[PDB]
Parts: sequence; structure tokens; C-alpha cells
Amino acid sequence: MVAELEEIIQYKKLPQGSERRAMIRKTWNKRLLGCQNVDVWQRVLKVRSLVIKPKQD
Repeated sequence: MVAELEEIIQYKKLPQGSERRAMIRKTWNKRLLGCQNVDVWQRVLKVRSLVIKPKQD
């Protein structure tokens, strides 16, 4: 989770505004939710470390 998060960070960092990044990270989050919990919400909060807020979605 941490790793994928890191790579994701690399991605969004690299990402210009809203190209392929939204879909990617979104699906990333979806599949992430696939593994299923509390600490699940913790790493979810790691996605939140990548953020952006409930704004972002």
C-alpha cells in the first residue's frame, strides 16, 4: 500500500492537470478498496497523504 502510494505520488507529481491521472489514481483507490478495514482506512488516509481532499473526491 505504502509502495503503491509512493509510486502514485511520483505519478501525480509528474502528472499535469487532469490527464489519465484521475482515472489512474481513482481506479488505484478502487482496487485498493478491493483488499478490504480500519487500517484500510489508515492507508486510505495515506492516499489522503497524497490527498487532495474530499474535494478531490
